[PDB]
Amino acid sequence: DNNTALKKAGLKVTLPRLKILEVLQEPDNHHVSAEDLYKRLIDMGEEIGLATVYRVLNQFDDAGIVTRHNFEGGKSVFELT
Amino acid sequence: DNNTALKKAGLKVTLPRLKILEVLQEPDNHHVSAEDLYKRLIDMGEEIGLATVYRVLNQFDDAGIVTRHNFEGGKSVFELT
Ligand SMILES: [Cl-]
Ligand SMILES: [Cl-]
Ligand SMILES: [Cl-]
Ligand SMILES: [Cl-]
Ligand SMILES: [Cl-]
Ligand SMILES: [Cl-]
Ligand SMILES: [Cl-]
Ligand SMILES: [Cl-]
Ligand SMILES: [Cl-]
Ligand SMILES: [Cl-]
Ligand SMILES: [Cl-]
Ligand SMILES: [Cl-]
Repeated sequence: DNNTALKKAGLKVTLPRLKILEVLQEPDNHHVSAEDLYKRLIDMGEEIGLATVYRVLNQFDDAGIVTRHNFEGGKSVFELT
Repeated sequence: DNNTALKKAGLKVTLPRLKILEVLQEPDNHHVSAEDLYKRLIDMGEEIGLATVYRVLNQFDDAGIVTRHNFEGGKSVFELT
């Protein structure tokens, strides 16, 4: 229940937050960059922009919903905590 | 005093942390991306890697030392809070 997950993390339920959570819950996207998560959203037929993806992920990090990893070469990925 | 800011923020004082705070305090770098901050450090003769810059900035975000902004196109800029 991602509605409950968002409430439990102190965030208003919105479509981008729900759809971003959904992608993070796909096996192939267990770890995902903001750019790849955006591409998956495009593939799904969503119209959620890349800045929104970044904003949501960074809010999720603050809320303790996701973990950020920073790799060599400035490449970054997110996963659910 | 940058040492105090770091200590009160709960972070060990290290040379990269101090150098990163110093770039953020330069008028021209009031707002800067990790990449641009890294470029400036290179210009200063520093040997701080890009992944370290990202890691330090994200720690600074969590400590409430910097504010993060996400612009159109996925551009991710920092400034001191
Ligand atoms: Cl898999
Ligand atoms: Cl697959
Ligand atoms: Cl696989
Ligand atoms: Cl998973
Ligand atoms: Cl894992
Ligand atoms: Cl990391
Ligand atoms: Cl690197
Ligand atoms: Cl893990
Ligand atoms: Cl100048
Ligand atoms: Cl100038
Ligand atoms: Cl300034
Ligand atoms: Cl590095």
